[PDB]
Amino acid sequence: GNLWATGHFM
Repeated sequence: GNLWATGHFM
């Protein structure tokens, strides 16, 4: 799970 991408794209 990359919450990461939840802050890079959104």
